[PDB]
Amino acid sequence: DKIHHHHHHMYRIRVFGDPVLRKRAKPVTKFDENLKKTIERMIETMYHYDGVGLAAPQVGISQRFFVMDVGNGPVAVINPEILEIDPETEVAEEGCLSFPEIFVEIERSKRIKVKYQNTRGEYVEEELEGYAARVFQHEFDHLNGVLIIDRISP
Repeated sequence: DKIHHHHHHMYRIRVFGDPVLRKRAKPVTKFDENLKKTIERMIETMYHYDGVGLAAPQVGISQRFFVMDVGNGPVAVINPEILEIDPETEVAEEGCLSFPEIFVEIERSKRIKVKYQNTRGEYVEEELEGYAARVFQHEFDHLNGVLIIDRISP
């Protein structure tokens, strides 16, 4: 291609094939200004690519955090844990900024109980369902090196 737009400040999104997407992310331990700035860049990047979720590995950082926006504004999730998963599930089509133009159908629990920290290290615990629950699981999967293609529904 003969013309290009160089982006700065926001992150470059890693594409399937980059092994950082398969490496199990490590937990965040430092809750400082840098983590905050990173979260801001994560949100900038997510919105810029029109995504609803973006996990650290997708920007080359194998740490356990991601951001997401399921319609209520951006939520920063650090060191998440999925405490409970409803046995009831639902299948829907899911894409991924790291897989340009690939969409597959994936079964996800309808409701989950999660626990995570905010940028100040404080814990938050909450119940999520429907779309919110789906996006959370999808982004959570990234932290364990799991991608949508590992979950195609039969």
